Amino acid sequence: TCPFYKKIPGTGFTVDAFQYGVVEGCTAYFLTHFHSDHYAGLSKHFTFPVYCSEITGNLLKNKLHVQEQYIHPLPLDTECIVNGVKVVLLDANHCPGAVMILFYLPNGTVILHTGDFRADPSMERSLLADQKVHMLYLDTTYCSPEYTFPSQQEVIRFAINTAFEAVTLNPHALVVCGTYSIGKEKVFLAIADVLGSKVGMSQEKYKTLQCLNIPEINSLITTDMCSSLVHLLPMMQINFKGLQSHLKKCGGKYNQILAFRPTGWTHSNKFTRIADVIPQTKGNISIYGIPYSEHSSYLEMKRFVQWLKPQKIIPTVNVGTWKSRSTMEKYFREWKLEAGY
Ligand code: NI
Repeated sequence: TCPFYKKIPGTGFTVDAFQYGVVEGCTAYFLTHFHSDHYAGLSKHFTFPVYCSEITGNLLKNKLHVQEQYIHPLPLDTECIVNGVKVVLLDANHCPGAVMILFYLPNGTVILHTGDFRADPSMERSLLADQKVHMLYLDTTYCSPEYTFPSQQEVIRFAINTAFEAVTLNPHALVVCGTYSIGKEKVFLAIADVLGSKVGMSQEKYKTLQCLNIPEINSLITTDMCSSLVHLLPMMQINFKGLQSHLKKCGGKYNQILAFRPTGWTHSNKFTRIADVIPQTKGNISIYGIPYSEHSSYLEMKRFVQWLKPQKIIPTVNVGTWKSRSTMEKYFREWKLEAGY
């Protein structure tokens, strides 16, 4: 049964609620982004109206085969009317196609659902600036002060510099990047751009990237692995056994692998700076864990909320334990007392 924190009161709407069968009273189903924990349940047999971004709509049609007549894509930053309720989709700074959703209830209440997001000061100048928000449904993934990580830009600087140095020392090294979902495309695209290579990948993954409206993509990716020196593999194969095996398959073209695992947070963050990150090495294989996040750090989250000043916060992540819930509620109170709302 659908939990309360996926329901929008005073509407017929749910958010990211496709795994519960027919939700009683739901007249439209919103989907914030194409990640499996959120889309779980959608297929070609779905016959209710789904409302989402253009990019999420492309993925629904091509990857899950949802029928076109049930896909309702909306433009960003534009006031739209859905079943008699004004809504606006905003960029969530998460994966491609990811949105937050502003709902303007018929009684005057205004709700923001963040979906999954990485808060940024740029959001303080969207259509959020223009009215008060009463209730916030918040991505609380890293809602604890131990979660610090660098900017995306510092992480890509590290990755480009490391790859360029390694391949310039050894023109026979191959770079491998792990993936298991959309998101974090800048990692492998930035490395390929510095090396003057296209990214090589499976046909399934190529199909997925072709749905993303990324400019000049035919220029950056390919299914011809033999022509590429940056290869994308499943995240599960990013280990010494999986990489040894892949290196065999390249037929003696390469004699070394440098690999990247973009994680979110890992406790090496508490102590070590990005500049100081070192790989795990075995023989001619090195594996770098890099803290590339698509969710808010604790500080980014706190800045957003203290700027928005919502009357009520509803967490959407870490809600399954009493200790987690109590911890987040204590931070929300601190923030409110410090800022004065
Ligand atoms: Ni997500």
